[PDB]
Amino acid sequence: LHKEPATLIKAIDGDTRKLMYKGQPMTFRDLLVDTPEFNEKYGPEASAFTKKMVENAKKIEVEFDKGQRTDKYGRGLAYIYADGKMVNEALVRQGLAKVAYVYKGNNTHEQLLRKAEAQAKKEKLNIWS
Ligand SMILES: Cc1cn([C@H]2C[C@H](OP(=O)(O)O)[C@@H](COP(=O)(O)O)O2)c(=O)[nH]c1=O
Ligand SMILES: [Ca+2]
Repeated sequence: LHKEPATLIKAIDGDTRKLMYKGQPMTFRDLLVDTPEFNEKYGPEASAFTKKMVENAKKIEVEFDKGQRTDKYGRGLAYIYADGKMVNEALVRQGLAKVAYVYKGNNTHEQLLRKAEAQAKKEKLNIWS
């Protein structure tokens, strides 16, 4: 897997954001996670956490996995990094997302995220509180 450049266009919610990738605007959906919708418990906190993480970053990167790069809704599917720190993992570690949507061929960082989730749970963070 390799990281590619991208620029924030706009935060949307916990696990989605608009980025410009290869000079084109695209909604990205975070691989391997599920944040609550804004209208749900921990939804706003999830949205706020990622927004801050990406808006504060000097460098956003996208990392496609080995399988599908686009979902059925035309969203990019990737691991997103903000100054070297993976947003997908950070959300899980804070108990602001669950490991979810783990399809074969796009699950390279599954164990890593599961590791993060187990630690969030032990700490009973946010969603596990
Ligand atoms: C994360 C992810 C979601 N999706 C699809 C599954 C769900 O379709 P359905 O809505 O039909 O169940 C939807 C959930 O996205 P949200 O969690 O953003 O709603 O996105 C993929 O197809 N691939 C993925 O890697
Ligand atoms: Ca969601």
